[PDB]
Amino acid sequence: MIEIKDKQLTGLRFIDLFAGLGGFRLALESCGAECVYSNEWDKYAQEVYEMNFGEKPEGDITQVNEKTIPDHDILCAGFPCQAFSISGKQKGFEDSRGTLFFDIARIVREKKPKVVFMENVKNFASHDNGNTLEVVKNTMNELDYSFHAKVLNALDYGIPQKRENIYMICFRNDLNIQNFQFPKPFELNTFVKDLLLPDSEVEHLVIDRKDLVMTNQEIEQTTPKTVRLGIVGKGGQGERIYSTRGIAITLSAYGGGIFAKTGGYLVNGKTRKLHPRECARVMGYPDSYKVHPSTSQAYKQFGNSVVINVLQYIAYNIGSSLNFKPY
DNA sequence: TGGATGCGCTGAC
DNA sequence: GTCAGCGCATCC
Ligand SMILES: Nc1ncnc2c1ncn2[C@@H]1O[C@H](CSCC[C@H](N)C(=O)O)[C@@H](O)[C@H]1O
Repeated sequence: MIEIKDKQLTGLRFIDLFAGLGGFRLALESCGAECVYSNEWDKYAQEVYEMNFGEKPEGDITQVNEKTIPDHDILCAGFPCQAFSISGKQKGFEDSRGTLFFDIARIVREKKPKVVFMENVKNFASHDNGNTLEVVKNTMNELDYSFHAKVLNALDYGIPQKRENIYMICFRNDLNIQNFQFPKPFELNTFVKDLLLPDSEVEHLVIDRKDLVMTNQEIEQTTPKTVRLGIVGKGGQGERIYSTRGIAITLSAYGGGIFAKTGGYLVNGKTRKLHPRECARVMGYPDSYKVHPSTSQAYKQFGNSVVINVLQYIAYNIGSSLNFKPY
């Protein structure tokens, strides 16, 4: 994450729904905002959350009475994506994990915050011929909010990862916010090899598979794209090896393959997946963030998370728009 | 809501 | 045809 000198969100209160690692909390707090409520039902996510913020998030949002939720100015929610991701079965709203948005609508309808800041996977924008996004748009609209949605790639915001996600910013209508803008892309100057830990700390991640098939030549020049160098097995998910001179592939929560949830990388002649701390860095998390003691749970959490830097630039722009109140 | 890995199919070229 | 995906079902 980056440093924010102008705390655009000072004095504002927000809630952290589907909290996970608290990515939205880090981003909004760096802008001066105050978290007044968090909700996360996963046991291990709750532990790492408390480990970093000192509070245990409330469980199952579907069982929480929205009237009990504290007053807040900004509602943050990176809701479940398994049902909309290009990597899943795309059952969408028909999935028991695909209807969490209506819980968000329920909370908004009752708490009516100034802003609703949501995030989901790229395919969310195309799912069901665009009907899924349309439904969220109309729901927000009839809830009396404006709807700003756009898919941003983390590689355009200083993070070496081709992670694309849809960001949806909603302003209450009575606020007449007419100058909100998604952050503009800038040149990437950080690559995977810049975030890697020393070899001595990741030796245990070195995999020597005799079915490795290097398909491409290593590149000596850094590039803002993923560069596949080879595969193992059939080259499916978690079976692809990339260059550390390029950018990382999207970190995943339930990913499979020998290089599960991170992808494989060529590092000083050996192939290995990423270390939880490297996943943290690829997601824009500061080294001060405490990862979960279970590497398995940490991989799942970072793969489910958000890119801090991207949320910071957005949060900053949300605050800039809310603070523009000329006579 | 364990940890691990082989997998298959969709989306966007 | 190329290839990447906050995934999936199964195994222990
Ligand atoms: N019914 C429910 N109640 C509360 N939390 C839920 C939930 N269904 C899913 N979740 C939580 O929703 C999260 C979605 S992924 C969001 C991660 C978050 N942005 C962070 O930065 O890491 C998961 O952690 C999941 O456990």
